[PDB]
Amino acid sequence: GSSGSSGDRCYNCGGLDHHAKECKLPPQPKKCHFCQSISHMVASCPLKAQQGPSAQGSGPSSG
Ligand SMILES: [Zn+2]
Ligand SMILES: [Zn+2]
Repeated sequence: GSSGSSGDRCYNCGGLDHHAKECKLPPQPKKCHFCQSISHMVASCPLKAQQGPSAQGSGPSSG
């Protein structure tokens, strides 16, 4: 049917043309927008820069 979004724009400066990600400006001092790690930021977040391009089954288990 006819569905859409309320309007998702760059939650940093307010750019509609570009996306928050593409945006260049520095990310607000808010909490990490990756792992909700209020401690560190998304710029330092280690997980973000995870090492290992290998994406062939990652320990397939439950619980
Ligand atoms: Zn922006
Ligand atoms: Zn993080």
